[PDB]
Amino acid sequence: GALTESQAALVKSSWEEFNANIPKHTHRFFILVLEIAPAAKDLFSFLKGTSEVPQNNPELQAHAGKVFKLVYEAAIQLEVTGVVVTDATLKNLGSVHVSKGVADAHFPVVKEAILKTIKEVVGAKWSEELNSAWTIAYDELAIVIKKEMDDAA
Ligand code: HEM
Ligand SMILES: [F-]
Repeated sequence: GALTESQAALVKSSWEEFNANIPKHTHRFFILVLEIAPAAKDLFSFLKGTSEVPQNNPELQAHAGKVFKLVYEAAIQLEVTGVVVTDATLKNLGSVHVSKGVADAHFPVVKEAILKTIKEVVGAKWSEELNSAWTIAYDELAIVIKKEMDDAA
């Protein structure tokens, strides 16, 4: 699809709609994770020892917001520039995933949980042209993190 001026306009618009409700969209995002894969729960310090996903845990919210911001920035950078740029942050990201016991096969888990989360966030505006656009941007960003984990291990 590329990333036409018209596709980019569509991701920006849909991310703005996401940030508009962090405690919701972030606790949703963790449940769609634990639905696609239950075991994933022992990984998270703030989920260990718990039974249910905490709803007002700042550690949890801060964590999940950073996740989506990073996917959106990726999409604009693709329409302007044509690419996703790897910086210090993405590199330290890769380290911390490895410490915590995260692998590649975990990533379609978190993608589906993010497409499903954005299809839920935009509702009737949803178009092929938009699904195509977030898919392009996540795939493009995951390519870059997975790269950095492999490197931290
Ligand atoms: C493009 C996709 C992804 C992005 C942008 C991303 C981003 C991040 C960030 C920014 C942090 C640190 C947050 C903090 O310091 O507060 C983090 C931590 C973590 N991530 Fe990810 N992530 C991605 C995919 C995944 C996947 C597939 C998994 C596996 C289930 C995962 C598991 C974790 C865990 C266990 C931690 C440590 C949390 C701790 O115990 O406190 N991430 N991730
Ligand atoms: F994460």
